[PDB]
Amino acid sequence: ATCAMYGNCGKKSVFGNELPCPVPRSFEPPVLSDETSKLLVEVCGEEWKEVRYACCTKDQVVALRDNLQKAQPLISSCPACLKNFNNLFCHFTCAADQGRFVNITKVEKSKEDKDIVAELDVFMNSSWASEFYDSCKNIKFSATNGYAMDLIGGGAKNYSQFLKFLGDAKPMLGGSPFQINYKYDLANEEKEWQEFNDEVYACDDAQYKCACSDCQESCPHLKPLKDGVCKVGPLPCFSLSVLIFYTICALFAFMWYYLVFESFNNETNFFNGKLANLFTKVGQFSVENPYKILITTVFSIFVFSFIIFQYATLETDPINLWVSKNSEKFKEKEYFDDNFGPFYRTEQIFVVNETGPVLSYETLHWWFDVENFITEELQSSENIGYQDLCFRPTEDSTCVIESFTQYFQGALPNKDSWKRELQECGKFPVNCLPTFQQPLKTNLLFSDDDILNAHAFVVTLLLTNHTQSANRWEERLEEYLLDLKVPEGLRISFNTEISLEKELNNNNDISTVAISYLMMFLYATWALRRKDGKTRLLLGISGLLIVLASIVCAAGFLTLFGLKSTLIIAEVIPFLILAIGIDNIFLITHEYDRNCEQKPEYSIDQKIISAIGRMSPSILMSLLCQTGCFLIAAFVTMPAVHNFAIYSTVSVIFNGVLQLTAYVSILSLYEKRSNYKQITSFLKTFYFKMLTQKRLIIIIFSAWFFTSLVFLPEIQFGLDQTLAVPQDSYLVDYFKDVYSFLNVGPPVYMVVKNLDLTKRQNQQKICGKFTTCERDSLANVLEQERHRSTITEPLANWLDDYFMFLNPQNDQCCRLKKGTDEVCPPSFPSRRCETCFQQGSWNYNMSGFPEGKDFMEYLSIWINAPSDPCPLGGRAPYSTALVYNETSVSASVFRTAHHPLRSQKDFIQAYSDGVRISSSFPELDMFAYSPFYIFFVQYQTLGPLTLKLIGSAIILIFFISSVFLQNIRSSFLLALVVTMIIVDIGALMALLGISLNAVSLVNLIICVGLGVEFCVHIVRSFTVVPSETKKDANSRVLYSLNTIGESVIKGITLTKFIGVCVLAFAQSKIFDVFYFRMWFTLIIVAALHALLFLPALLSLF
Ligand SMILES: C[C@@H]1CC[C@@]2(OC1)O[C@H]1C[C@H]3[C@@H]4CC=C5C[C@@H](OCCC(CO[C@H]6O[C@H](CO)[C@@H](O[C@H]7O[C@H](CO)[C@@H](O)[C@H](O)[C@H]7O)[C@H](O)[C@H]6O)CO[C@H]6O[C@H](CO)[C@@H](O[C@H]7O[C@H](CO)[C@@H](O)[C@H](O)[C@H]7O)[C@H](O)[C@H]6O)CC[C@]5(C)[C@H]4CC[C@]3(C)[C@H]1[C@@H]2C
Ligand SMILES: CC(C)CCC[C@@H](C)[C@H]1CC[C@H]2[C@@H]3CC=C4C[C@@H](OC(=O)CCC(=O)O)CC[C@]4(C)[C@H]3CC[C@]12C
Ligand SMILES: CC(C)CCC[C@@H](C)[C@H]1CC[C@H]2[C@@H]3CC=C4C[C@@H](OC(=O)CCC(=O)O)CC[C@]4(C)[C@H]3CC[C@]12C
Ligand SMILES: CC(C)[C@@H](C)/C=C/[C@@H](C)[C@H]1CC[C@H]2C3=CC=C4C[C@@H](O)CC[C@]4(C)[C@H]3CC[C@]12C
Ligand SMILES: *[C@@H]1O[C@H](CO)[C@@H](O[C@@H]2O[C@H](CO)[C@@H](O)[C@H](O)[C@H]2NC(C)=O)[C@H](O)[C@H]1NC(C)=O
Ligand SMILES: *[C@@H]1O[C@H](CO)[C@@H](O[C@@H]2O[C@H](CO)[C@@H](O)[C@H](O)[C@H]2NC(C)=O)[C@H](O)[C@H]1NC(C)=O
Ligand SMILES: *[C@@H]1O[C@H](CO)[C@@H](O[C@@H]2O[C@H](CO)[C@@H](O)[C@H](O)[C@H]2NC(C)=O)[C@H](O)[C@H]1NC(C)=O
Ligand SMILES: *[C@@H]1O[C@H](CO)[C@@H](O[C@@H]2O[C@H](CO)[C@@H](O)[C@H](O)[C@H]2NC(C)=O)[C@H](O)[C@H]1NC(C)=O
Repeated sequence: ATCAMYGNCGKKSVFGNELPCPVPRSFEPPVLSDETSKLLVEVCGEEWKEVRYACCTKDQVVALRDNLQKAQPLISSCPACLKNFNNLFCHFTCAADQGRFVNITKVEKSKEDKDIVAELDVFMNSSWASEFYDSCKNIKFSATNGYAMDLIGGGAKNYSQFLKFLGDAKPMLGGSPFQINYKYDLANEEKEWQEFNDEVYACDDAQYKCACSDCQESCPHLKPLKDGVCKVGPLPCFSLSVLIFYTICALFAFMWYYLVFESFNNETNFFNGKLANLFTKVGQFSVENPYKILITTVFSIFVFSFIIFQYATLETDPINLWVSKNSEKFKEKEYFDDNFGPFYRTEQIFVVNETGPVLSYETLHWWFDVENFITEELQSSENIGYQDLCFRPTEDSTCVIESFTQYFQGALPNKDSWKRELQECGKFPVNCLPTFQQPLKTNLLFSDDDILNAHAFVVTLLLTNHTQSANRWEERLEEYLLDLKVPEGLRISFNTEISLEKELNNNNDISTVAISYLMMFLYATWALRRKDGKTRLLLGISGLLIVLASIVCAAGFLTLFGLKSTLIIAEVIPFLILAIGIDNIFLITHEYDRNCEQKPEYSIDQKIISAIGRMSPSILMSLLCQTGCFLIAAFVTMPAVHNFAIYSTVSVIFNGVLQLTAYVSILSLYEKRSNYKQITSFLKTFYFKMLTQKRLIIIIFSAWFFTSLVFLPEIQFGLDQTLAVPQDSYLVDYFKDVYSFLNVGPPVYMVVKNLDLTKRQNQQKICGKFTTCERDSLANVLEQERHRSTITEPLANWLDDYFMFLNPQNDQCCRLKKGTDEVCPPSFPSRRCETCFQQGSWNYNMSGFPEGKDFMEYLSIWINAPSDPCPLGGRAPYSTALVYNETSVSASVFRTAHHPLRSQKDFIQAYSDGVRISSSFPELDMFAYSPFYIFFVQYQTLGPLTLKLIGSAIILIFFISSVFLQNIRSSFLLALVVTMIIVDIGALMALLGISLNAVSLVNLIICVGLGVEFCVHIVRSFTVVPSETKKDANSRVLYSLNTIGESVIKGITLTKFIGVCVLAFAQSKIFDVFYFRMWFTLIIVAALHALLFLPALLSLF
């Protein structure tokens, strides 16, 4: 047909490539020969089997075939790109209608005085070019670690300039000998020349499908964007729901403006009475035999104090007092540890220049002399150094130090060229290798990639020895770094593996405990004095000693079963039990004084027993409400706070028994012997007058509750690490640095279990680099979940490395002695061994990959490869990432990483991604594991949990109140007040900055217990009244306050005030933030509700 090009007339210059001979557009080439037809179908494709009058000869096709092989390896990953590439250069040289879309701009003379072409012009549809560029745009070269466009396209980012590179005349560098120009626009009104248009194949094509790694389109777009996790609008979703609820509530109010029990009572009444007879009998038994029960108490406490002193007194460590040993994250940790070995122990050192850069010859010279000392000649007491515990990648390899010193291999560089050398090594780590032969990322070494302007560099040391010997060395390193004399301006902050455990069990706040104890003995004596001003010091002493006998009994009774209490939480029980324990002393003693005031016919023995039998249900309900609240708080699974609820539950029970039995006897003896002679309101009228405004108080307090129900969703989550460690420690500085100067994240592992990996079906579920495999494979999904999730850094797939290792192109990798299956020795650099797979036995669509028994035959030589000849050896990188027994690969690990994680909110968000992603593969047994996951397993279900525990506690309070008060209406009011205190404190939790942990969730569950003590006494007096008193509501409530109101203010109210105040001053901030602000806000909030609100509500019950 019409050909503008045909045949070769000779080379343009000596040794130059032969150039084709130009021909007129009317030239008609003869019919093709038999050999040409065979070549065209093979070299180009079967689609050319029909062409008769081609425009190319035998020399042209063989030359074309030779040239095409040049670029075949680069673009062989994606068959679509390869198919398109061949088509463009096949039609351009052999298409019958070559002249239709080809024009000769310039023709030059050859050596043989025969004209040859020097420049050419072609025209094609822009759609064709756009598709062609798209197919080969995202091809990735295995060895270059970058897009293949750099090698073939020269980094071209536009389709227009991509063809330009191909058309560039660069014969010296192997380019096209003659310039080629491509036109993307042609208004061919004349239509003399026809534009070049032909079929275009994209990676999505079924026939020419390409892997996800090759092109974006083939990757899984099945990424349903999870929604609803965050808030909606400018306010939280729940708050908007509440706000509309108030609006509709107001509209209803606007419309308002315009406009058998007897059987239960009898049974309960008999039950209530039976308790009174039971309790008075106990008092008679105790009072009638004072010495008998006093000797037993003294003897018993000595028996129990013996157990705690020697038999059992233990503490714990971070992984035993903050993680439940039954959770799923701890069953996974044990499995990973058993097979793939425990994670490395990590020591980190930060060298920080607060202002300005760090790297200077003075600082660099100084550090080189203190990093060659830690890692070479520290020699802990047992003469074990870092060289006996450090992590060695192989059997014989210098162990890993992740420091910038490794760029120079521990050789102090010269004073002149150190700046340029460091920049070059950082910019291109491949050109600056450490002694253990692996590139060091600049993010793991410096705060920022600028290097020279970095504010701090990080030194990491890895210990693969977990015996107690490694602990001994870390003691020496901790001591060495503390006393190190850094230059002026610089700073150091480090965290050895054992630093956390040492500092947690270091705070000793027992001094302040003895001060709170001293204050309450002072106050108790003052508040227990007689109406005449006389003081009874002995009674006050018994109050303090009686509570101690409860704590010691609990710590001795409970330690028998094997419970261990933490040092941190063993300093909090004394305040809690004493605040609750001493409450019943004043009520019994004070009420006893009243009985002496009137009706003195009874004697001391008869008066006290009457005092005990009268408020016994009031005391009994306090004990039963201080064990349900604590027992419900024992459902928290953190061992540190689960043992705190069990320890307090037993202490409260023992304190009650040792008060209605042992203190009653003591009181009788003290009063009988003393034989006191029979005894012969500012700020109240003002307060009493205030209660006259029933509606003003209710409206104000009601508004406070409702405005505090739209701030609950503003409460944060998580416990800050800096709080736990005591102040002035070296870990407060460290945790501050990790949040600002570290640019790497924990290395999440993706363990896969019970997978065959020997049948081709299973391998396709982890493929990430081949075409015929599944699209939802593990490698493809994890590749896509890198722009939206927290797991960003690339995945280390050992299965794709294994198959690449068998590639015949990498001949050196899989050398096998010819004629045998034995491995070619490394000392055999001769033609005595060949590749495992021949040229035609390996294809990118898994046509000849190992299967069945053959899979484990070659896996035993890849995982033992030296890795020196070619980088695809597997002995060094993936030695410990497999658990195989020459018949299966039962387990395996794929390593990834998170991003910096610079906050407590990112730690919780990251943990969610690990759980979310591990549940995206229903066909696998995958589970992700990172070192920090076990410590954040509580916040996943802390939302529903806190509602259930608090909701359960309020329900329990209502149930017991109805049984004792014998009045449903009164009980409901008490439950309504208690739930009003909890909500109010919850909103104040957001403002004060307290978060929601398992430590501040138990504190909020025992607030209902403490919040019922204030109100239970007021409510009961309202229900039960003397006959002489009027039955009108105002009279009864006024009667109640005048009777038991004083004891609440001088007792339950003020006593807790003294205890909490002392707890504010402490070294650890965990006591100041959680156990003080929570228990100090409760008293103020509960005091207002109990005194100002509750009587107003009762009067209008
Ligand atoms: C909080 C902390 C922080 C995080 C942390 O813990 C927690 O995380 C933890 C995780 C840890 C690492 C994990 C596991 C290893 C493997 C081991 O590794 C064997 C060493 C070999 C590694 O081989 C290959 O390593 C990579 C694959 O593994 C390959 O890269 C890619 O692999 C995939 C691509 O396919 C994709 O994944 C990516 O594209 C890319 O990743 C890489 O290219 C290739 O080198 C070294 O091989 C050499 O072999 C010959 C020498 O022997 C050399 O030959 C020569 O001989 C003379 C030399 O004498 C010369 O001068 C001649 O000129 C020359 O001819 C030859 O050139 C050279 O290759 C070395 C230790 C290390 C790094 C650990 C260190 C410590 C951590 C970073 C911890 C760390 C502390
Ligand atoms: C009741 C009182 C005494 C508090 C008890 C719990 C604390 C000791 C917890 C609360 C949050 C924990 C921290 C949460 C996050 C991390 C990151 C994580 O760091 C790792 O690299 C993992 C180390 C490992 O796997 O052991 C574990 C340590 C640390 C600081 C934890 C140490 C122990 C902390 C401070
Ligand atoms: C009768 C009781 C239940 C009322 C008083 C409950 C309070 C203890 C408040 C104070 C702050 C509230 C929390 C503030 C924020 C949220 C939003 C949301 O938190 C989540 O993390 C949702 C997702 C998840 O559960 O992981 C679910 C409710 C929760 C935990 C709230 C539950 C109820 C809390 C604990
Ligand atoms: C591997 C890198 C260096 C990249 C840039 C090189 C690719 C080579 C192998 C490719 C790119 C474009 C190809 C190319 C361009 C155009 C022509 C004109 C033609 O009618 C015969 C084939 C010929 C001569 C081929 C030869 C092989 C070339 C030059
Ligand atoms: C830490 O950074 C500060 C700020 O750059 C350094 O202080 C400067 O040091 C240079 C010489 O290195 C002096 O010329 C400047 O006068 C210093 N002050 C300022 C404000 O720039 C300090 O040297 C750095 N630390 C160390 C150990 O050198
Ligand atoms: C951790 O290091 C210690 C000390 O090097 C190892 O224990 C030593 O083992 C050698 C070899 O059996 C003995 O000769 C030494 O006497 C041991 N020293 C001590 C102090 O016990 C220990 O084996 C290492 N742990 C691991 C898991 O490799
Ligand atoms: C893709 O996989 C096939 C599977 O065998 C490879 O081999 C081809 O198999 C088909 C089976 O119908 C034959 O028709 C082809 O002739 C085979 N290809 C040959 C002999 O080259 C194939 O090589 C793989 N690669 C592709 C399709 O590009
Ligand atoms: C080699 O390991 C494989 C693990 O895949 C063993 O085969 C499995 O063993 C477990 C435990 O007994 C069984 O529950 C599985 O049914 C076995 N078959 C599988 C997982 O396909 C195999 O027995 C081991 N070989 C030897 C000699 O111990």
